[PDB]
Parts: sequence; structure tokens; C-alpha cells
Amino acid sequence: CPLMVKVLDAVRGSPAINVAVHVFRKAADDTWEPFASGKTSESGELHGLTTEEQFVEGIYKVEIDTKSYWKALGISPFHEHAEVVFTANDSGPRRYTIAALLSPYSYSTTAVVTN
Amino acid sequence: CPLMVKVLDAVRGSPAINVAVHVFRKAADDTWEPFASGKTSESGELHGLTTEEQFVEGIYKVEIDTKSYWKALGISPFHEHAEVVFTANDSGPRRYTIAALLSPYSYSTTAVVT
Amino acid sequence: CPLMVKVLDAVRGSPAINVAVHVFRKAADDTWEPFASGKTSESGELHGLTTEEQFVEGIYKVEIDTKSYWKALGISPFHEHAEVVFTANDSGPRRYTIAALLSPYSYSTTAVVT
Amino acid sequence: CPLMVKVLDAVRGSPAINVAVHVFRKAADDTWEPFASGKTSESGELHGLTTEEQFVEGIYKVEIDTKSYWKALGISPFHEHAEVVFTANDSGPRRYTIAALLSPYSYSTTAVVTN
Ligand SMILES: C[C@H](C(=O)O)c1ccc(-c2ccccc2)c(F)c1
Repeated sequence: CPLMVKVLDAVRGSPAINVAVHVFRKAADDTWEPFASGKTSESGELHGLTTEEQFVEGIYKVEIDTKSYWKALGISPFHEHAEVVFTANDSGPRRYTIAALLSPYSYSTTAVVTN
Repeated sequence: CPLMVKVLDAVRGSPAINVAVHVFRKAADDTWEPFASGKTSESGELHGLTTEEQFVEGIYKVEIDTKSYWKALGISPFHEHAEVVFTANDSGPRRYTIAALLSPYSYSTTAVVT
Repeated sequence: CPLMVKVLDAVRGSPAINVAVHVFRKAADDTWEPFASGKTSESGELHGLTTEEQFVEGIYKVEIDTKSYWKALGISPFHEHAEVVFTANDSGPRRYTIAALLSPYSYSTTAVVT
Repeated sequence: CPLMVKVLDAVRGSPAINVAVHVFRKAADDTWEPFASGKTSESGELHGLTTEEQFVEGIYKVEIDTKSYWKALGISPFHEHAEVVFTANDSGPRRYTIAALLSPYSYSTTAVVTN
């Protein structure tokens, strides 16, 4: 599990459940090709997105569908979605945990990188 | 204006208005003595808390009554309040801006010292 | 000034100066077309990106070149950049302030719409 | 484990290790009496602070010694520490996860409350 995503809800003090997450990898032609996708679990986490073998060096984009999440709660959010773009494995294989804390008009994201 | 406080609402995407703010200075006996207080304006800001002469080196605590703010909106918040404790260094011309971004179960605070 | 961007540095407790910001508007063919760009000032702010007349309803993307900012400080950041994608509603007099707080491996962004 | 604290480092993209945490409970005389304390582990977490039986309703304060953490890294931080004050178990026993994301001049804290 080299790539993990965790999403929390700052309004309800709970994990953000059933949040759609799409991951893309920048292709040779500078285009974003689908890499993996999923929905956060009851704990606000998304595991099994990829494997060490498939997760090669490159630029990846993790898109979190925050809009659909807030609309389902009856809240009109500011952002269309939350995006996290980063170069991965440039100096060897690493484990990445992408965390996002969501509010209707704000979000924070941090990364925890392990060897 | 050596010290300024700004509070934003992350739920409504607006300044946090009429939020009570209390500032304290740590006294010689390690006790918190009232220093200044006020309520954020329409722009979520609070100015004129103190002056350069009065704002001497020391440890200060800025307490933001976040609980009352959320209750007024019909939301049961997690925190009793938000506190920011810092040491005013004074070493060189410095203005302190304490910013807080509020959500019912979360808050972030940052300091901009220029 | 319908749209304003403010960037702060959470590591140095100061405004993030000379940060490149690019704004795009989603075109009819679902493509991002350049809309406006600039660099944050000494106060970490970027004004005069657009006008009320030009800033019509639509989906906009604000891209903050955070990577170049950290590299200039000798720090290897995590993100390639920070992006804020939002729909300008226009329904009623509204000014948009996009604020970003930057750290090497984290950033927070909030919108203050008044 | 009704009370858990997790601390992350936003500057290094890693858990904040060996961070001292002190917990207090507001006493009848409006005084803060020591309740529990510990240091974050290699994963930035602190477990076993208290038990369901001991964690009764009341106002608690979780103090995270962020200053010592940054000084050990050679960084002069803004805050003396980070404090989280909340009423707990007022409507029955709950599980609380207090998370903090640290930067020299900024910190964010969120709570995840479970039944
Ligand atoms: C991944 C981890 C978890 O949920 O256990 C986690 C997730 C989010 C935060 C976090 C807390 C406050 C502001 C920004 C991020 C954090 F400090 C730790």
C-alpha cells in the first residue's frame, strides 16, 4: 500500500465517508491518464489504490470529489474538488499518505512520506 | 497596532463576526492577567488591542470564544474556545497578526509577523 | 477587485512573496484557457487580476506555484503546485478572496466571499 | 482507548515523534488538575492515556509541547504550545481522536468523535 488517502470532515468531526477519489498519472504527452480510483471507507480511508510495481516514478494527481460530498449533506461548497499534485518515487520507492481535512469553504491537505 | 487578530469562518466562507477575544499576559507569579479584549468587526478583524508602549516582551495568550460563535449559529462545536500562546520577542520592529480559521470541530491558527 | 489571492508562509510566519499565480477559466470545450496571472506582492497579496465585467460566471482555477517558492528557500516541497478550482456564482454582489497557507508538505486554502 | 492524540509535522511530511503531551481535567474549583501525559510514538500517535472508567464527563485540556519539538529541530517556533480544550462525554461515553498538524508558525487541530 504505497498510496493511501484519508479524508476527514471538519464540520461533523468525523471521517469523510463515500468520498470519490480519482488518481491520475502525467503521461509522456503531458496528459493526465487515469491511474486508479475509489471511494473512502467508513473510516475515511482509501487503500489498495495501487501496488509498488505499478506505482513508478512520475507526477501524480489525486483528485478528491469534495463537491459531491458536501451536496449530499445539503451544503453548497466553494470548491469543485480538491487536487493534490506531486512527483512520486523520484529518489526510489516511498509510501505516501495523502490526508485532507474538509470544510465547505476550506480544505487542508498534508502528506506523510515513509521509506 | 502591534497586535491584530483575524477570524474566518470555514463553514460559511466569511469573516467570523462578533467573536469575543480576550488577551492575557503571563504575570510574574505565572498567572494570566487580563491585558485586552474585544469583539471581531464585520471584517472578522480586531484592531487597537494594545499599543507599542504597553506591548512589552512577555508571554501572551489570545483566547477566542469560538463556542459562543457556533452556538449562535445553531451548531454544537467541539472546542470550548481557541487559545494561542506565544512569546512576544520584540527584538526588532515587529507587528503580530494572529489569524484563526474556524470550523465546528477544527481550527487552524497562524501568525504573520512582519 | 472581484478576485484577490493571498499567500502566507507557515514556516517563516510571513507573507509568501513573489509567488507566481496563474488563473484559468474553463472554456466551452472543457479546456483551461489562461485568464490572468501575476506574482504576490511584499504583503503576500495579488490584486487586480480581473474586473467585474470580465469575471463572468464560470469555473475558474487558481494555480499557485508553490514548488518554485520552496526551492528558492532551499527546501524540497512535496506538491508541484497548489490548485483551487471553484465556480463563480455571481448571484449577488460578491468579492472572492482565495487564501493559501503554505508549508513544505502541506497547504490549506480557504475562500472568503463577501 | 477513549482518548487518542496524533501529531503530524507539516514541514518534514512525517509524524511528529517524541512530542510531549499533557492532559488536564477541570476540577470543581475551576483549576486544571493533571490527568494524564505521554510522548508521541514513532507514528506520531499517543495511546493509552486513559480508560473508559476514568474518562468521565468534564472539560479537558490537551496541551501539546510544540515548542520543544521545533527547538530540537533547530527552528524557533511561534507558539509556546498548542492547547485543545473541550467538554467530553457530556451525552455519554465517546471516543476522541485529537489530531494536530504542526508548522513553526501555524498549527491546525481537528477532532474525530466516535460512538
Ligand atoms: C492521516 C491522519 C489520521 O487521520 O490518522 C491525519 C489526518 C489529518 C490530520 C490533520 C489535522 C488537522 C489539520 C490538517 C490535517 C492529521 F494530523 C492526521
